Amino acid sequence: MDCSTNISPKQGLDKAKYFSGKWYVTHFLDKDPQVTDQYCSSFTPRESDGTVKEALYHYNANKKTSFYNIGEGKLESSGLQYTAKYKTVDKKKAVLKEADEKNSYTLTVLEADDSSALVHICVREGSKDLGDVYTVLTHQKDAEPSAKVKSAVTQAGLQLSQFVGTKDLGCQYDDQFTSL
Ligand code: HEM
Repeated sequence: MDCSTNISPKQGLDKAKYFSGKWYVTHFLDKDPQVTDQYCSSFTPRESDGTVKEALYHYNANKKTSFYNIGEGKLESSGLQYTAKYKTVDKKKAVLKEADEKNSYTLTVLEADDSSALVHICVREGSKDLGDVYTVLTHQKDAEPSAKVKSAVTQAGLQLSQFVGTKDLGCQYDDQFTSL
């Protein structure tokens, strides 16, 4: 299901609060009703001199499988957003497949504070949208998102009741992979 185009970079968020530690997705919203599988995800985003690089993990809770990626792209000047190319790696961060240059994802930060964040991610494989997901993030696994981030969900036009909560899914994480 095609990504929403009504996402725009925000000015005025604090990037130091976003590019810090690791994030766990506590709640996710894929409006596509054709999907069945639910995921857990964690990632650790960094920024140096305008380049964003991040280590990413997905766990398919239905299939009990996982995959790992490293993304890299430029920090937008217009707001807290970046469009990254991604390679596939193993749990030891060895490269399994270099990036497919036709593929990218755009991550747009909607809110970020010391405990929590809200982001939107659209993954594109050339002219096909793999899909988009809104993710509520916290630094601690299974934590409660802040009031400020919960407000951002509403103010994005969304309802938190519609998100899937990951704390009940039986997630397996790889915390060594996302560690500092
Ligand atoms: C719980 C949250 C998330 C859900 C439900 C989700 C869902 C998915 C699904 C269904 C796929 C396709 C898997 C496959 O069939 O190969 C996927 C791939 C991908 N996701 Fe997510 N995702 C989540 C979080 C994230 C985050 C936080 C990022 C970026 C920081 C992200 C980036 C990507 C990328 C780049 C791919 C392509 C990977 C590859 O083909 O190697 N996703 N995700």
